[PDB]
Amino acid sequence: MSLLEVIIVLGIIGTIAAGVVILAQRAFDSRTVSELVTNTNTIRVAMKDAYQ
Amino acid sequence: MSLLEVIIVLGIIGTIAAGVVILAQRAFDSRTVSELVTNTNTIRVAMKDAYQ
Repeated sequence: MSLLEVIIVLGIIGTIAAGVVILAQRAFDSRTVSELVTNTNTIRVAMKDAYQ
Repeated sequence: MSLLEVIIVLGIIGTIAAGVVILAQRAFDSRTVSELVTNTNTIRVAMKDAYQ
């Protein structure tokens, strides 16, 4: 209702947004790490079976 | 009309002026108290957010 209340609400919203920033970065890191593990294993198998 | 009448009128005017004195002091007190409540809440929120 009051401007001070909406200021507090906007501060809380900004805090949530910063948390979302951190979480998005961590999710990207996890996805890329899993992809790297899988692709390195695939490359290892392919190299073993390709230059025999 | 007569001088006695204007003396009575001036007395009434002075009484009203004194009442205005009291009311102005009370209005200042109320405004400052509300401002203090609001600003103390703002300071509390600001300290909680700033030094986390």
